Amino acid sequence: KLHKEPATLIKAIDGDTLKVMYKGQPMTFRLLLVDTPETKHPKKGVEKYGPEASAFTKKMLENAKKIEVEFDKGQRTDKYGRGLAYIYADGKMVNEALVRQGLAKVAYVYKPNNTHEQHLRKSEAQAKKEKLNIWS
Repeated sequence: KLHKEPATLIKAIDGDTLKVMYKGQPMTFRLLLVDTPETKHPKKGVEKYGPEASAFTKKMLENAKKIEVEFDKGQRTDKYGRGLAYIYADGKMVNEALVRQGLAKVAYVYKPNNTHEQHLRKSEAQAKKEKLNIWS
């Protein structure tokens, strides 16, 4: 059973990565299950819809009253020390909002961190069917 925990925005870094104050410490979070185009991609740098994905996550988190983090049932950090979570702005899941707008694809999924996988896949199918952004 997953639960939401409160957090405080520090700074949105990219479409898929946000720095947040969690249990009293600054920590970088990577959004579970989604791949956004990147503005600071390691080899590629600035990719198409990268700035759009970045602005969308930024606006959503910065304008929220309440930001919450929800860990999945598996590992809670990746190999770079980033928290792996679903992030909610005023009760809306950011991870889902991105996929629903055609600003992210559903990532390759690693069990047991796959709880909302079906839900995200459905939004992705909708965004493809609507030909939004990445899908047009």
